[PDB]
Amino acid sequence: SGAIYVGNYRVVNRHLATHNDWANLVWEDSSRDLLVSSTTAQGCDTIARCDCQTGVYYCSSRRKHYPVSFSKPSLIFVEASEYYPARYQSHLMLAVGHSEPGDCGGILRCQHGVVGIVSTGGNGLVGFADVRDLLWLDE
Ligand SMILES: NC(=O)[C@H]1CCCN(C(=O)Cc2ccc(F)c(F)c2Br)C1
Ligand SMILES: [Zn+2]
Repeated sequence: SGAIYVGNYRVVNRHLATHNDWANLVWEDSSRDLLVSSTTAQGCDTIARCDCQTGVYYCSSRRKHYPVSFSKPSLIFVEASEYYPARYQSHLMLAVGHSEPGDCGGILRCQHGVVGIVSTGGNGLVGFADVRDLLWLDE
């Protein structure tokens, strides 16, 4: 689990969004596994607007942060799960690192701010949903 709180927005994995997230919906995209809802309190996070390919992410299954080298946001095949049919997920960045079910929502950050959140994993890989192109989160 996990979320990004920026301005008056909360960014979460679409498959983990709550009844409250859907009742306060701003935008969602099933092909990206993202959902953004509105908040009454001002957020704690700031968003990176960069092309970094290295960063540090939080891994809840190890209660630890790990450094990673990750690919540019791209279209990647994701096998069927109880949350989605087999499909191509867009704006996804892969890296070698630990992840297991429960790790979605962990934040990836570079020196410029928040880059994205854990969205996929397995086999010694971890996938992050990029949020750097969502310029409206800042305004
Ligand atoms: N973005 C998706 O389609 C997600 C939806 C939930 C299910 N997805 C997973 O990847 C679950 C998973 C499996 C094995 C792992 F080792 C792991 F870390 C994770 Br997270 C795809
Ligand atoms: Zn950066």
